[PDB]
Amino acid sequence: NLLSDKNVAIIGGGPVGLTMAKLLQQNGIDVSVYERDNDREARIFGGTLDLHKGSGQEAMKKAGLLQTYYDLALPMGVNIADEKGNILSTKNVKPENRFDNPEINRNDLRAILLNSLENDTVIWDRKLVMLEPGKKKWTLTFENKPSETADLVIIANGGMSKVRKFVTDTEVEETGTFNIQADIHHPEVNCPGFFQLCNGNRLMAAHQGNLLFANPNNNGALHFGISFKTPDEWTQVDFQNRNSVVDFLLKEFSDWDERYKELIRVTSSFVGLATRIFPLGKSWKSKRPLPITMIGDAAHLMPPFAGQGVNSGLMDALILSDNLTNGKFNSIEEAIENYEQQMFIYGKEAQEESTQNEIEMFKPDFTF
Ligand SMILES: Cc1cc2c(cc1C)N(C[C@H](O)[C@H](O)[C@H](O)COP(=O)(O)OP(=O)(O)OC[C@H]1O[C@@H](n3cnc4c(N)ncnc43)[C@H](O)[C@@H]1O)c1[nH]c(=O)[nH]c(=O)c1N2
Ligand SMILES: CN1CCN(CCCN2c3ccccc3Sc3ccc(C(F)(F)F)cc32)CC1
Repeated sequence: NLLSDKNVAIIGGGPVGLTMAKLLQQNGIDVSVYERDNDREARIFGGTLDLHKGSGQEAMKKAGLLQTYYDLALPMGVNIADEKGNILSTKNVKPENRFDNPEINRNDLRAILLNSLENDTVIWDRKLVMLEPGKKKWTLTFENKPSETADLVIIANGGMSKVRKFVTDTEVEETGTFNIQADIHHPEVNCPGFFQLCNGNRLMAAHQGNLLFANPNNNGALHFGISFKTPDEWTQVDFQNRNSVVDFLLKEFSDWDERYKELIRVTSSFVGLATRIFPLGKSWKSKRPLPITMIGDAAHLMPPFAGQGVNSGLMDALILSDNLTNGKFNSIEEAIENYEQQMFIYGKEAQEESTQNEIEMFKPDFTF
């Protein structure tokens, strides 16, 4: 009843926005996703995602996609190593826990979600640049493309979103840590020592404030990340110049075993990213001119040290879609308010845990 003869615009087709769209569409809602990516073949850079029972997996189950996820996800164990390459502990996944949070490639998750939507639900090459509330509909302005209208706008376009001001004046913050990520293709050949160290498990190591994480099998590539407190001199490293990054990393990792150094020396290109947070604090704006809200990283971007990132976003989509379709609310505004009040609770909890882990993980003495 709330959305009958109305349409919904979701801004951003990340995992959270696409899940949003599926959950609305399967209830007969007219919904479009506007995604800035030029088309669906653009690869998504990054590590794997794990969906949790009761949150991310509950969104997939409601959508009819839980088995689809299971079929493309891998449970993976964890090895903790020290800087010398000694395995300090090894924890494999017991078979009764194979469904707790198996890891899925981000492109596979995207494909699962896109395949679940009706044709032309996602409108590619649509970068939203501005919103304007009319008498009853939002007008959406896109970069060099014709405008569109919607009764309800859901901001789902990630942590650096510039279209949040109708919802909140909160600004994204840097937390003081920095991340460098890279993929190694054919790792069994190109970083064989480190690949054997992982031994089919994820690997984590920490030494003198420098952290290293690796997944040796993300659809055949090894993905790794290195994190550290942002240096005071900084960004004096040009991530377009691999020689500049290799030089910086080899100094920081000078005391690490050569299996780690070879990882750095053979990487083709590096991606640098300051850690950021979009902090939940005082309430969002009340009495907005037309119905609008935010989900996912746009709502509560958070340091990736607690593993709660995408799962809290998928809970947003589950809660918001239920409120918009369960027939219990007298207005779209009230369904939104109910979602936001719930999400401020679990969102603040996740953000606190992420921020606490971050403080603790970068203390000079930290051990996993
Ligand atoms: C290094 C690192 C490591 C991890 C993680 C992050 C980082 C940086 N995370 C966090 C997790 O990946 C994150 O929570 C999700 O990607 C959030 O998904 P969203 O769909 O909200 O945003 P996401 O950023 O994925 O999607 C936003 C979409 O909007 C599009 N877009 C942006 N601006 C637009 C515009 N103006 N108009 C239209 N479209 C626009 C983008 O192209 C993109 O498709 C994580 N999480 C987790 O659960 N487990 C983990 O292990 C990790 N690990
Ligand atoms: C158990 N689980 C606890 C929480 N996460 C936090 C690390 C997330 N992540 C990361 C974090 C900061 C900077 C870069 C990266 S890339 C990356 C690569 C592999 C793994 C890896 F190791 F998971 F495969 C994890 C990460 C680590 C593993």
